[PDB]
Amino acid sequence: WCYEVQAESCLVPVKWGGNCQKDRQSPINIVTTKAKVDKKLGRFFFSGYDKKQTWTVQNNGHSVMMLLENKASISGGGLPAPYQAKQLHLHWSDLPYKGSEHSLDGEHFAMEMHIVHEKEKPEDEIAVLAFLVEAGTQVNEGFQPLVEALSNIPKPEMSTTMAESSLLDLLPKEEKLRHYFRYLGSLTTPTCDEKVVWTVFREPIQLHREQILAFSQKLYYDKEQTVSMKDNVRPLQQLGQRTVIKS
Ligand SMILES: COCCCNC(=O)c1cc(S(N)(=O)=O)cnc1Sc1ccccc1
Ligand SMILES: [Zn+2]
Repeated sequence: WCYEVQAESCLVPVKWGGNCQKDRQSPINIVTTKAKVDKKLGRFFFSGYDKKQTWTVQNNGHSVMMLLENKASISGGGLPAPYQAKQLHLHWSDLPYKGSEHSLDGEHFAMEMHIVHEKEKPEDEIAVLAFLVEAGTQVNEGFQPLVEALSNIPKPEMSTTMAESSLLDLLPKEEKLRHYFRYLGSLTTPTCDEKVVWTVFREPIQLHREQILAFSQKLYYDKEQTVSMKDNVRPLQQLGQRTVIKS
């Protein structure tokens, strides 16, 4: 399987297999005025998110990914149970208007960060937290260890160790995470299993444009380094019978 961009030089998204052609797929456009406010949707509680750890990050050929090894977890957020954190990864492009998987009222962001969690032992076995990323004038210092690590992992099957950092370092201030959207959907890469309760945070992370561009400048999808890693984004799927709600 591959993204559309890789085919312009494999199984493009409209041709994915598995559950990818089913009817409750992600990502989607969120029409914000149509997302009904829902009183059950409370703030999230983060556990282990503040902790400075040296994380390992890898280029897996589809993205860059940090292994979180159950070292953080979440509860609250309208979730039915606590979910343990497994891995963080990103989707991006190289334009201010074109790299998130979800869009808000039709606007795409320059990246989207997914923190994938799993129900602590059907439709909601997996909780993914999605954060939108846009340009700011300031270097986001919190993101610097990740950005710095990318030059050590240019090809797939490569991994490296980041300088000390916390998950919170990567995120908007916690008081700004109270507004979010929620819906039921799928993983956005094959086999696209329809098992995710999605959360998309309204408040975006701000990165320096060149911190964003550093993902496309340093990373490649292939050992031969012929295709820069960017536009690792699944096209939009239809909402269909589903509704989106918001806190
Ligand atoms: C982008 O890298 C693509 C490699 C394979 N896909 C995933 O890692 C993946 C993607 C998502 S996403 N794009 O947020 O929908 C969620 N979970 C997983 S892998 C996974 C699945 C279940 C539990 C832990 C990890
Ligand atoms: Zn993802």
